[PDB]
Amino acid sequence: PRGSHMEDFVRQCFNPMIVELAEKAMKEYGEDPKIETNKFAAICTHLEVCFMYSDGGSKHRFEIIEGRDRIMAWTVVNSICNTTGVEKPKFLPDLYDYKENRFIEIGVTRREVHIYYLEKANKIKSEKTHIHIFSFTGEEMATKADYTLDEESRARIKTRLFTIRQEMASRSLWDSFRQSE
Ligand SMILES: O=C1NCCc2cccc(c2)OC/C=C\COc2cccc(c2)-c2nc1c(O)c(=O)[nH]2
Ligand SMILES: [Mn+2]
Ligand SMILES: [Mn+2]
Repeated sequence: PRGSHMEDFVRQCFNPMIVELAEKAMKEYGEDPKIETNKFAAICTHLEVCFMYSDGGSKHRFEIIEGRDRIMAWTVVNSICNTTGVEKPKFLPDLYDYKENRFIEIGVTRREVHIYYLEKANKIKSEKTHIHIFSFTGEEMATKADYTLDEESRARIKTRLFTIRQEMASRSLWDSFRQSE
């Protein structure tokens, strides 16, 4: 298969630490970034979005669950649950908001904004965990219209998503990413 050249953009566009974290996360599940480059980009973007989400809070407002070893990412959730008495989610979340004591599941969708929620709410029947979806076009959708974060932080988020979209369109690989889900 040799190289991919889209992974080159993925490496030149994202934080080196984010790239390494996404690479190790994909390799954990028997997937190759060198071939699944659209994946690679999707997991890198999800990682970055979760990171700006955690940064847009206060100081201890968010416990980051995504970007960890599966065993440790579960250990921290078990600790959170035995701490706050919150029922453990059936599926591993993304963040945990201490301020409002809820597991936030960050969704970075590619198709319609409604479809990602229609899938995520159906996946985790645990109605306690919160669900928040961002869009590449610049839209969003949260659970019970409770968007948790501010508005300028979320706006900076969607700005970053549209910047990544424009960068992908510059090198003419945008439809290849939109048609890979
Ligand atoms: O928590 C998560 N965990 C998934 C961890 C992972 C990383 C790499 C490879 C994997 C598993 O195995 C491959 C089979 C399918 C997965 O591929 C995609 C592709 C695009 C987005 C996501 C997953 C996505 N993952 C999560 C989210 O929370 C989320 O919003 N989106
Ligand atoms: Mn996740
Ligand atoms: Mn998620």
